[PDB]
Amino acid sequence: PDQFRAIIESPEGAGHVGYQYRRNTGSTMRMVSDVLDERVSLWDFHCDPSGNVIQPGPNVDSRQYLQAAIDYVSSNGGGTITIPAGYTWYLGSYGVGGIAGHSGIIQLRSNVNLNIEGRIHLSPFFDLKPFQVFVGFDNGDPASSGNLENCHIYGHGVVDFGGYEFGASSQLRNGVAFGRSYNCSVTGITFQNGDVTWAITLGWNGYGSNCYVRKCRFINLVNSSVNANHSTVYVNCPYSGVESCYFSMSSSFARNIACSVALHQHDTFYRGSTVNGYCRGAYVVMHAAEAAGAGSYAYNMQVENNIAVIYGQFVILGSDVTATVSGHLNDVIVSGNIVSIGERAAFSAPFGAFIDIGPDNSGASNVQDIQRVLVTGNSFYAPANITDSAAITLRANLNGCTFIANNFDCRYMVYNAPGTTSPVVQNLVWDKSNVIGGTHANQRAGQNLFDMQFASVVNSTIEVQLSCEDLSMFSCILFPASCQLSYSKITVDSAWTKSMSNTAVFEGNQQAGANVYVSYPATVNLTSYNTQGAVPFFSTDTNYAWVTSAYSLSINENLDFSPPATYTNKANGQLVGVGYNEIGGVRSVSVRLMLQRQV
Amino acid sequence: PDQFRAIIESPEGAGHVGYQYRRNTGSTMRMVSDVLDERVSLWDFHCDPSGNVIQPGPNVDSRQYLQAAIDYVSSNGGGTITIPAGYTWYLGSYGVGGIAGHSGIIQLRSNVNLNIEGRIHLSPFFDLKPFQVFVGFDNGDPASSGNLENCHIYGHGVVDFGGYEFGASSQLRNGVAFGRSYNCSVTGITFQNGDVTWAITLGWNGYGSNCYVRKCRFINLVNSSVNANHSTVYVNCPYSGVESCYFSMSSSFARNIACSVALHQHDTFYRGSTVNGYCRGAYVVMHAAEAAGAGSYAYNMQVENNIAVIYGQFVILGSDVTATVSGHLNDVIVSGNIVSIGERAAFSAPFGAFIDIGPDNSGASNVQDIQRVLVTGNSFYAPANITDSAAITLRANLNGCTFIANNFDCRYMVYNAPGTTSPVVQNLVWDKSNVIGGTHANQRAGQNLFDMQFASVVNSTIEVQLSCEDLSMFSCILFPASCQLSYSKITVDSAWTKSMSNTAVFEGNQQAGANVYVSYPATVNLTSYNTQGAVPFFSTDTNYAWVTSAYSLSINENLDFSPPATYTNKANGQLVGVGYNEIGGVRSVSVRLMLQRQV
Amino acid sequence: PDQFRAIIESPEGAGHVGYQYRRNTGSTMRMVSDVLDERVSLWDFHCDPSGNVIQPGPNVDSRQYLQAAIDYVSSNGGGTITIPAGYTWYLGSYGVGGIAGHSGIIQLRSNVNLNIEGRIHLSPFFDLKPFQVFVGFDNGDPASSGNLENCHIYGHGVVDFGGYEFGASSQLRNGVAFGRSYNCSVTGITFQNGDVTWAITLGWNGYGSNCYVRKCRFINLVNSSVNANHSTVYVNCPYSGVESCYFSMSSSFARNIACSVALHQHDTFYRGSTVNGYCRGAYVVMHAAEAAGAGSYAYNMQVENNIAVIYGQFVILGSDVTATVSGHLNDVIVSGNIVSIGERAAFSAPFGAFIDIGPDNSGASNVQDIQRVLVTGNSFYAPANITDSAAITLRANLNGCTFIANNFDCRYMVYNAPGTTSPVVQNLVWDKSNVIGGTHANQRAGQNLFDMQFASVVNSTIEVQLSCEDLSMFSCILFPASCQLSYSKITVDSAWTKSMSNTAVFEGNQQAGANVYVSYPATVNLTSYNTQGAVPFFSTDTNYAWVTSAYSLSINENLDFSPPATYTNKANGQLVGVGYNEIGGVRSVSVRLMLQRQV
Ligand code: NA
Ligand code: NA
Ligand code: NA
Ligand code: NA
Ligand code: NA
Ligand code: NA
Repeated sequence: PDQFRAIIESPEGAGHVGYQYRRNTGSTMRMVSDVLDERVSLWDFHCDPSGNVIQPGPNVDSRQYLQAAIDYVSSNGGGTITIPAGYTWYLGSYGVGGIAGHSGIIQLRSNVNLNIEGRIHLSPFFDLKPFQVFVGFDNGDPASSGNLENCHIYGHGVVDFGGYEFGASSQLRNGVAFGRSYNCSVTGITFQNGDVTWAITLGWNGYGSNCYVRKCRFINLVNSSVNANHSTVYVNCPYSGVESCYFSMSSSFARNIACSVALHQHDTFYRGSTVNGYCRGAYVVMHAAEAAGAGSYAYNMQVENNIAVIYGQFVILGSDVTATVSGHLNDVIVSGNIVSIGERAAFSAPFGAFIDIGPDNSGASNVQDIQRVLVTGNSFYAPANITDSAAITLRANLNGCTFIANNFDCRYMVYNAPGTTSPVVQNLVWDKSNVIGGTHANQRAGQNLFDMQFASVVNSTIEVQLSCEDLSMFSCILFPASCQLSYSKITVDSAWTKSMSNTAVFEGNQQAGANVYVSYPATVNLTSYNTQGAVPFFSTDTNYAWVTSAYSLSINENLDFSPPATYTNKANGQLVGVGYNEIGGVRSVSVRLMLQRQV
Repeated sequence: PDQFRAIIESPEGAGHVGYQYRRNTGSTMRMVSDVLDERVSLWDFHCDPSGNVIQPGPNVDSRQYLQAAIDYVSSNGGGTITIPAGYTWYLGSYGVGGIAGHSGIIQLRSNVNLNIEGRIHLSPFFDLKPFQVFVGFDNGDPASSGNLENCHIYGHGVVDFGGYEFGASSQLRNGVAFGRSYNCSVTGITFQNGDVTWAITLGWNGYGSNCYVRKCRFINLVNSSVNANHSTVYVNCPYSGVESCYFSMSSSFARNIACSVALHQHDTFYRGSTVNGYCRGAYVVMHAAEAAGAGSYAYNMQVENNIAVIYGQFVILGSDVTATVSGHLNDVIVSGNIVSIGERAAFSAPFGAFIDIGPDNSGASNVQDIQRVLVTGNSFYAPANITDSAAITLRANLNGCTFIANNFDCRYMVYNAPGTTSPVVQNLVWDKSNVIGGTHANQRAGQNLFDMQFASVVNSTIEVQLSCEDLSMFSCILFPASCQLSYSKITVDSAWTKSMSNTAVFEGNQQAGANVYVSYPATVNLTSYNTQGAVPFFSTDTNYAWVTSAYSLSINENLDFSPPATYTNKANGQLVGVGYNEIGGVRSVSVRLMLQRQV
Repeated sequence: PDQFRAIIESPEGAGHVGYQYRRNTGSTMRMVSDVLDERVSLWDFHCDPSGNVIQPGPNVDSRQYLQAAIDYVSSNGGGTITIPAGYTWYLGSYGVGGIAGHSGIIQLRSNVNLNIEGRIHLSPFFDLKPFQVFVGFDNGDPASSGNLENCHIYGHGVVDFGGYEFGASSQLRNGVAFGRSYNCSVTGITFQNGDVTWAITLGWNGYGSNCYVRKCRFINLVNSSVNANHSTVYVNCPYSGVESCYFSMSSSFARNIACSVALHQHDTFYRGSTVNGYCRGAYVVMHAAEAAGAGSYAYNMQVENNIAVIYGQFVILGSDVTATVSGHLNDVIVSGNIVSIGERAAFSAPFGAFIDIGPDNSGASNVQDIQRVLVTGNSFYAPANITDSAAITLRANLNGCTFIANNFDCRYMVYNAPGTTSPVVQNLVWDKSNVIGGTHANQRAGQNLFDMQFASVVNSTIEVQLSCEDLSMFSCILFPASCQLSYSKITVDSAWTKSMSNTAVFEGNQQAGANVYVSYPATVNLTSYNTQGAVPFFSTDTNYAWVTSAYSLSINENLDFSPPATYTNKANGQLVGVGYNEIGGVRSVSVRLMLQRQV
């Protein structure tokens, strides 16, 4: 029984000490080691070859120990490994095997969860180098990778990227690359103090399902001019999403390169999150080059109930093609978001927009197939000095987008730069229930509120309603002569428009088209015949051959006569109405009319 | 001290080994067994009568062991039992006592939580039989059952129903029947691989409170033609709800029988979820037969921010009565949802709808009391071939429903089949801010976009606004002669309507009613008197005794004369206006007019 | 080796029993005590000075033991202390040191989380006294307090305030005072059975960040007439919020004093929650006295997707000033909420409102700077008897608020009491897409639906659209003569208005202003000249010098003549139009017209 003492102090000691839960006679007779075996931590693998525990710290590379933990638990069919609180665990080398191709540090495995309670930091070994901290691929070539299933990272802990800048723009950096990922998630974790490309990526070219980021924080993850691009969470598998997250950047470079979320496959969502200091809110794009796993269509895309202060564009819609695949984007909803462009000089960052219809990465504007988008019940505000702010910058072909019950307070409502791209536009619908704010009133000299710089516009509705005066603007809406316009409805409500010289402008007289339905205010000079009694008044100009009716928006300050209340036209392009001369005499008046065509 | 060795290897050994937390002198001097007693797992009860641990597996019935665990922890005032990861735990027999009446396997108890990390599977013993895996009732008769309080099921684990079909349609199958359930929840769990009636039910005929399903997954839970009906989560207690869940079906039968969520009591919600492959999204119904615990009214019902691909109806509203109780439904909000009918043949599944006002289970349409419903900021799409798709199928009495700022792209906006039910309709409001999509343009031969096949319509608003042409439709809106119409506003905007032969149709000339307020386009033939100068034009037809004013929607291609810009009527039903003959002569013209009555 | 037995039974025994995880030869050789040291509970500190464990209960004050636990774990860099299930832990004395100034019981520390699984109760020592159960300040003076970081309270447990009433109204009571709090949260916990001021407060006069309350329950937390005021969660730091919570009160006093949530700093939110029995839903206010930590502006404020039954006001907007600081409120969104005033007598609780623009605490109405607010896609209902119910009670200066696509069913749409405050109103926008319900129809004798009792109104839009008749109302909208009105648009749709004697009323003839744009129905008497043929009709009254056009809303029951379809005016204030006498004769008619000015 020296033997006994010896057994007890050995590593098998706890397997010799009996235990029965709460002294319950119906409970299993076990050994202490069995109960301790119900949980597992990094401390169970963070040892030297003699089995002595090693303390973590800035001069200890914890990577091989965490790997051994994950490998072992994997072997038993899964479990959760805790990364203990009250310690910082440094990683100091790359991983080996399948994740080496991805610059991987740690390889994730199916059914093995990590509960990160303490902090994981990157050591300076990784300064100026690429890295992907957690990698769910098992092969250098992702196309020959197996899947990562049922892997969850959660807890109150922290992944800190050590503040190192990128060494070259062509490098990639990631926190969690889940890979071909099914039922994987990240919950509760703070990712901070980096220059990276993404914090988390979900899926790989459409392969994956049911991947989620929830209640995480992403802080200061861009810090250098070297960083080519950033999207904090990249969602590349369907039935996946980001909710209730917090995203914050403080670097100037983030204002030009960083986006909070990229949704790239069907049935994906971005909800309930707060963003500050980023260039962009979310990309919603079907890339043909990423369509292998879930088809060529991004549909059922939701961006809802977010709060953002950004410097560029809130939501960016896109689709593109490759030699063998064509991407399509449809069935999108953007709702309940409250968004503002932060304080900045005009033109000092990418052009401010709530919605951008962007060209593809090669700058092409004639590849897109975006339709059935609903933008509703959102608020948007840009400070008065930011010339480059729009409800929508429509810079590439659009096959449909519907706006209802939004409140836009920025420089333009609809915009595209002239002499850039000439988008083909179908089914753009701007309902009268969109409220146009007044922050930019008096700033619009030389500018058109809806600046329709497109190749063509068809099956579209623009119902302009102002809610305060802005007599600085050139017009409420303007179509250049190069824009064709057909089968559309364009109206300008008269409220706050009485002193405007131009309300709607059709530089190619496009409002005359057979299936164009318009109404807008204009000032018209009329002259009557001399006849006492019922008497016609006629416009002095002959520009009104397209008008179906017109009615007065002016009071009559005369006693001895009245001009017609309503007008029709004549073949020569004059307006004509019947007024009344109590006393005879040729009359001459200037009257503000509502001009109507087919409405 | 042989005695000592003996004690140590006994089940009481760990109660003899001292422990003090982190060697802290101010900490409690305890024994190892005390610390191990702070947690509990199934392994502590999964033993034979000699106390030897039994390994789970396909030929071990784990049921009695889990029951013993729950019973014991219950006895101590609660706790959380872990079901360990890396194992599959099979259930192989029914439970006994109070849950036998409910085909129960395991009986839940108050304050005893289950942390399901591994997998629970059903053994073939249950093939072709009913079952309810977890049951919170303590009595065969639910009316004499006590309550289940503070019971939470959570973790990353799985409940797998083993793929067995129902044996007969009259059978029921459930995952979690919480019973008369207060402060109970299911979080994180995957329910899969079944033919069941429900995965989870919350409450019992209104008794319960604060029950929630969050972040769960429900996959492939209908698989046979035998299954009579399915609702994945049935919410039958108030102050309860489903959020951020995922629901997926792949069976053809699911497309005809399955609904994701049923909300059956007040202050219930269904939010932030994704649905694919189901017939229906949510039932929102006050059943009089289920009104004992929380009253006869379902109010404060929320369906928001969901994503769905379904084959039948997205939200189904209802209420019914019994001999002693009348159910009422009011104060409902349906918002922010993006929903589509999946690819399918017309008529191949239940009639496609965003909203359905359904008859009761016996098919009665004259019992319902549904009002104060708001449907707003939703998107809906059905593929062009699906004739059987509507924004709303109004098949039973309706006391109110309001639509604002939605985007509906399907075959019908408002529909009910003729010669079926004749609903009595009050307070149906279709605001002008609803955008009508164009996917079904050219498919509407013989059909009315708003097909008002009701007994009567009162206090209703239908403001039709098209956003593209569809000249295939018979009319935009049609009331048959059997539909009474009063104290209502019906308008058709002229945009895209110029070539339509019929815009609004009142087969019983209902637009003449004293408190009917209408406007719509029509083509009218007029003839003038020969008089030079101001001259009247009169309609050749006498169908316009109800018109209060009309105005031109046509240009005047003549020089020598103009027709009136505006018209009123005369007792004989002619229109009359004053135009102008520059030169005398009887004129005859066909003009497109906006007809107005009291607007 | 008596020595060995002795060591083993000592507190260091477990540090002598070897363990190696799952017998894995590559795992660390540790001792049992090392694995037990990975977790910590209250039981590790709940002992007498001899180290004997003390059982909790009503006659044990657990406070010093919990404090020792938190202090010790703090010393190691953090961790999570469990408060065990199956026990109730009573607190019975105040804490000492820095939290004594705040009436603190327990002092929270950074990185130390509490997992509350059992119940924490207050002992009667605290009856009639102030208390703040958990306090994150480390100093009596909060301005000299350090921060509380990374502190999370979570679990399925309960904080029960023991039902004690306040002893005096000047006392404060709190559950969790996080203090200057950064990355702190409360999840899953039930707070119940009290008379307190707040359950949880986040931040201190703007200092803090990333504080959240989620999935908590707050039940019956006001119970006496002594309680001065209550806000269940007070959010006083930015980037912070409340989601998916449940709030319930049953006391009469709660209906007059209690609010569920107070949002007091920028980038804060209140979402997805259910409220019942409270006076108020949420305060959204920038208090100048609380602007030290995060600036003078509350912006990015979100209240969305809540469900509420309240007795007073749902959302209350405010801002105020101090001698050195001016508070501002802007960029607010209120969306998707479904709210009702519970059953109560008129005037029996604070005035019912969806939105209230409230004066400051000293009652001043001329300090506020509230603008860029969007209220959209909400539902509101008050029972027909509650005279004191409004969509918005506008009781203090307003610099902007926009309403779109809401459904309001209550007594008033816009209200302020006369002869109280005279608010200055700018940029109030009431879009036509707001649906006005009919519950209060026939109850509005002597009342104006939009009762514009303000000093002035500018840059505002009120588009009234009824959806049923209410001939009991005095008018749809009324401006008293003391209200100036300019640069505004005020319209009343004619639907359901044909029998109204007054539609819009301008008691000071304000609709004549140069930049006022109006339209509304009126009945007008006209008389014609005797001339056969085209013939003028003139109004008998001369009140129409402001009218720019008018058109008929009446049918013509005559054969021998027709009145004009449209009218203009003359300098003397008569209307004039040209009709037609088939046969000559002076005509005299009463016609319902739409009067238009500049629209
Ligand atoms: Na759309
Ligand atoms: Na062109
Ligand atoms: Na309604
Ligand atoms: Na009928
Ligand atoms: Na606004
Ligand atoms: Na005044």
